[PDB]
Amino acid sequence: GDNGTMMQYFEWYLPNDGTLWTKMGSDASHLKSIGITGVWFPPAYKGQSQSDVGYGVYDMYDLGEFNQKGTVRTKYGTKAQLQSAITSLHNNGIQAYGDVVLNHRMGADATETISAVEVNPSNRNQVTSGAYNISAWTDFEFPGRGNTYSSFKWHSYYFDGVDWDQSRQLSGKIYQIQGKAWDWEVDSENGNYDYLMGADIDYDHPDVQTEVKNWGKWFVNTLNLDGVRLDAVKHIKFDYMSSWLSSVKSTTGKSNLFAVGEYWNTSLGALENYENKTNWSMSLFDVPLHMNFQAAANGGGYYDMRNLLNNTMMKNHPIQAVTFVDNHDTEPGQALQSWVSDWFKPLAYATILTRQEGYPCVFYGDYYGIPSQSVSAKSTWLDKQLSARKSYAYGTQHDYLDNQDVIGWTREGDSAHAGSGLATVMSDGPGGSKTMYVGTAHAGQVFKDITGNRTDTVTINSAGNGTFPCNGGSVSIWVKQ
Ligand SMILES: C[C@H]1O[C@H](O[C@H]2[C@H](O)[C@@H](O)[C@@H](O)O[C@@H]2CO)[C@H](O)[C@@H](O)[C@@H]1N[C@H]1C=C(CO)[C@@H](O[C@H]2O[C@H](CO)[C@@H](O[C@H]3O[C@H](C)[C@@H](N[C@H]4C=C(CO)[C@@H](O)[C@H](O)[C@H]4O)[C@H](O)[C@H]3O)[C@H](O)[C@H]2O)[C@H](O)[C@H]1O
Ligand SMILES: OC[C@H]1O[C@H](O[C@H]2[C@H](O)[C@@H](O)[C@@H](O)O[C@@H]2CO)[C@H](O)[C@@H](O)[C@@H]1O
Ligand SMILES: OC[C@H]1O[C@@H](O)[C@H](O)[C@@H](O)[C@@H]1O
Ligand SMILES: OC[C@H]1O[C@H](O)[C@H](O)[C@@H](O)[C@@H]1O
Ligand SMILES: OC[C@H]1O[C@H](O)[C@H](O)[C@@H](O)[C@@H]1O
Ligand SMILES: [Ca+2]
Ligand SMILES: [Ca+2]
Ligand SMILES: [Ca+2]
Ligand code: NA
Repeated sequence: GDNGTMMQYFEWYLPNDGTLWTKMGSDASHLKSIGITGVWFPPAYKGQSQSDVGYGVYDMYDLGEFNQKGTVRTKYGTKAQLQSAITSLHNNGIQAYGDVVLNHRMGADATETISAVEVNPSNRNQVTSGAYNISAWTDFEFPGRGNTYSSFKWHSYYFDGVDWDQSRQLSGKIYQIQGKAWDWEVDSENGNYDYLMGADIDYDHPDVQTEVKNWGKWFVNTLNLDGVRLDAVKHIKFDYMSSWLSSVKSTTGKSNLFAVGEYWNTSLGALENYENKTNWSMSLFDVPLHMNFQAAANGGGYYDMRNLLNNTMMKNHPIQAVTFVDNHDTEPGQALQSWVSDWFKPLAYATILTRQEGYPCVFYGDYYGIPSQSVSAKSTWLDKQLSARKSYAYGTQHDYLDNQDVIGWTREGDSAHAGSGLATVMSDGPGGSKTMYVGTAHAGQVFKDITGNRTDTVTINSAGNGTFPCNGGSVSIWVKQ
């Protein structure tokens, strides 16, 4: 009955030095000590170059094992290093979740000359040219792997489209391969959002349907995975992704394989439509809660803190909510830049770590810092919040989201976790106090601030109430001294 806590074990700007798998393995016992129970590791297969973060997917059967793209290792290291790291996580009781990129492929071995039409980038259902022959990056043969594990080769007729004609080099185009149709259902932004980048996989094609299930089975088996992080699920045929997840569970013996999808949309309704169309079979990153954390941070005291959880997965669908403050895309300089400022970050982490709703995900970029962007490591204060979650965030919750600035909640504690119970209080503005119910069983106990932000103590009265303060623009988490 211990709380679960995920860590995203990478950030965008890590050096291309083939050390991440070695570090992850060495970190396992430390991650266990701070309460991390699952690790999301980056795309572990060969990208279009050695330095690829992993999203520019070339060969999903090359886990840093084959001489392809001028390298054996990936950015992160070798197959054997990743396997050793997962053995070390499992030796420490930590789940391993592999990033799974199924939308597209990049770094084709060869061009193919194929018939295509242009479509409106704002309305991909609208054809805007006659048919003509383009030079497309659609031929994937993987000669460096030489058919090891899989003889499957990719050609144009397994893709729906590309955004580049190597023969004409025109910018701002999207090409639909002749005879192909955008997959459905996908997100309807730009009319049909199947196409994102690269060579867009055709999930209408039955050879592709079979092959990508076969790959999924091989990947989970090969690395003995507990779960998957599914990339760009709003751009992949909804009913196929649902079928893919059922198939891998059934074939790998991983009947309860954990799945969290990235459906990047700021409106809850989009995430609810996805869950509806995939039978509520997977969790989703709580993108709306991340936007709420950004709006509060960016409001400089004037945000209404009563609204912090509104229109979120965490409030509305907590079983399926993977809550986060920042990720590799929201960090400075990246594609979804929407960074939660240092001052607010502890309030955001206290929200996801001490509440009963959601599966929180700690960002590597927050814990260990982002030196290339002058982002300080936050591990010193994160370790105290993670202690709050590991040891104290148990039992019945009472919410006091009843002030524009000062909000809080309590956990009563449960018998399985000795000394458990807490009161979280926080302000986006001036400091304040909240009288909150931690439980009559705490009557006469003295509470301290496990964050160390406050050095005063709080005595629980006989009615099970304390008056819990915080500093301005700060959080305190009150536990039994
Ligand atoms: C980053 C997220 O993008 C999408 O988000 C959209 C929203 O959906 C939309 O509503 C609105 O908010 O705009 C957003 C930004 O566009 C997407 O929905 C979401 O799933 C994405 N996060 C995921 C997905 C991916 C992709 O798998 C990850 O993306 C990251 O890695 C990308 C690939 O390296 C990188 O893309 C940039 O670089 C590539 C190289 C380039 N592609 C061209 C280049 C080549 C070969 O070099 C050829 O293949 C073609 O000519 C081109 O397609 C892109 O043009 C460029 O954008 C991306 O920056 C990076 O974020 C992401 O990490 C996941 O978490
Ligand atoms: O932390 C390991 C834990 O992860 C998953 O449990 C999730 C669950 O699926 C979600 O619905 C939500 O409540 O968060 C849980 C994590 O606390 C795995 O399914 C589970 O087996 C595993 O122990
Ligand atoms: O150092 C320059 C900037 O770095 C960003 O990542 C921060 O959020 C800013 O508040 C800061 O001013
Ligand atoms: O929003 C556009 C979508 O409308 C419909 O559902 C069509 O079946 C689909 O092919 C199309 O892309
Ligand atoms: O959303 C606008 C900007 O808001 C904040 O300043 C964020 O730190 C930055 O990442 C984002 O780009
Ligand atoms: Ca697609
Ligand atoms: Ca199609
Ligand atoms: Ca406020
Ligand atoms: Na497609």
